[PDB]
Amino acid sequence: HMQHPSHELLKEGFTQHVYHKYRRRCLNERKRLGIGQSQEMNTLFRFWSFFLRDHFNKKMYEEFKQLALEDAKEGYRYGLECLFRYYSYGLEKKFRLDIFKDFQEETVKDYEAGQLYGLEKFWAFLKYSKAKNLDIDPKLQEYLGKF
Ligand SMILES: CN1CN([C@@H]2O[C@H](COP(=O)(O)OP(=O)(O)OP(=O)(O)O)[C@@H](O)[C@H]2O)c2nc(N)[nH]c(=O)c21
Repeated sequence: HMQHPSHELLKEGFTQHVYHKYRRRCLNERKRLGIGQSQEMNTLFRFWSFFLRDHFNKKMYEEFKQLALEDAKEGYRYGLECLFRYYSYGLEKKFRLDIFKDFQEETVKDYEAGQLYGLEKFWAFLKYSKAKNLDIDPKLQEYLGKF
């Protein structure tokens, strides 16, 4: 009875009706309380991080990425941490060429912002994934070399 919506939606479990109401409440809280001030919004970031690993959808991924980056620019990094976990674990489970390009792009940005959370997640993807013949950004290769 006390199931959080994100827990219900992540069960083998997702319906549009439950997700619509949940997403709307989270976004409304982010708008009212402010970026980085809503713990409900944090549960939505976490939901996306896991849900997209098994049920990718382009528009949901794009919203996740956009809001995670907006939060991170203001200094609130949980969304982006969730996004890097999605990249590293999600692309290991099923490689996606377009999403991998985004993974490289956001890792480069994160490293150039003086963070290493993203770079470690990219390194981890390379250590765990069976993907071969990756076309890795030569600047990212330099960053990984020092890691
Ligand atoms: C199980 N893990 C762990 N991991 C990433 O790998 C990095 C190092 O964590 P770890 O591999 O769990 O350390 P590990 O040596 O296994 O733990 P321990 O030394 O206690 O035995 C973390 O950035 C973490 O997010 C992973 N990354 C991907 N893509 N897939 C995975 O299954 C895993």
